[PDB]
Amino acid sequence: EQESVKEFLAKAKEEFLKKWESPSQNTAQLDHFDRIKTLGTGSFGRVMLVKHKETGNHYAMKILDKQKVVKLKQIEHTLNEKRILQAVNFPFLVKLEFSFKDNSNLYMVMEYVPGGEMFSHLRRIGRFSEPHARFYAAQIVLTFEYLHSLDLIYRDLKPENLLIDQQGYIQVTDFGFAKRVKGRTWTLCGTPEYLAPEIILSKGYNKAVDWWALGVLIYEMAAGYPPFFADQPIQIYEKIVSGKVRFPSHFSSDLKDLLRNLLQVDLTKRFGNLKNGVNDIKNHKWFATTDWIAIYQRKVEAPFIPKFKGPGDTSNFDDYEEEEIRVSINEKCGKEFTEF
Ligand SMILES: O=C(Nc1cccc2ncccc12)c1cccnc1
Repeated sequence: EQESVKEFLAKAKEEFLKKWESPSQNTAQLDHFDRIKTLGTGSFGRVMLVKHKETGNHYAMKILDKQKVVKLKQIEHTLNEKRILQAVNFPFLVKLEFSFKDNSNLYMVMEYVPGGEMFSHLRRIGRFSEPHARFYAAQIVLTFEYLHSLDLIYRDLKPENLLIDQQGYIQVTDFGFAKRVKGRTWTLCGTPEYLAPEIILSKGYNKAVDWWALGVLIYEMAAGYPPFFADQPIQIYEKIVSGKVRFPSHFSSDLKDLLRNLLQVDLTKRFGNLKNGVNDIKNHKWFATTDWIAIYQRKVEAPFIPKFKGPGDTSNFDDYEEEEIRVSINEKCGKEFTEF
């Protein structure tokens, strides 16, 4: 690897470790913000658009209910998410601006990316051309190069987690499954269509699962549907473990070749997990037109700029029932979340 990349990653790791070892805590509070709109909702949390009452800045505030986090066995995952997010710094990762907790909830206040999920744009257009898919894929390759060099595995790559920013570039959001791992880890997590075989088979797995997921993502971007599609998860898992994938005839030969090497069932043969590491991907013919430095510097013109009216526009997100942010008069689960 060019000494340039080595020295870049060495500095990246130094800076990450300093923040990792001494995490920020308690850097805002709820009544500093006005609530605008619910942008997403799940079994233990929500994402709200909020506005800071003094600066006027908009943020995406992730609110996690401590009691539900405990019930659904997400304690360590939520602590991972916040400790990692406060320590990382890369152009294609959504930035954590503040975090805090109260009697009921955990809060992560992120930059608000108004362009919407890649998922929405992909489903609206059907499929992306290979250059369009390649632009996004290159950002993910660089992001994983960064994360993996810090001993971080992301574990939730899917189109819904990739937001399109005001310049048409990707921002990765949702670090709920991200973890600092030297060696192997074992937790079953991830959306079914994106799970690597070794996750399905309950093995001790490593960063190779992220490279598998990149193969799934690239396939889905270029085809409009994922490679192991079936109606129910068990049928998806059978397809994943089988070692068989069918490519549309419109795929280029270079794309098919890259995908066979990312969607390699044998993790010891999978691109991104060999002796040359990420360079087997970066140097593949499918990426021959990619100027990696120019992508990193955000100097490439993007495939499209999302349509939105301003930093507070929510048009590219969808509509959810608006529920209270209630804060109990009694502290819940204080011990479990001491470090947050
Ligand atoms: O933090 C999250 N998302 C976001 C971060 C930053 C900006 C966003 N803009 C708009 C919408 C969501 C955004 C997230 C979403 C789903 C699950 N876990 C986390």
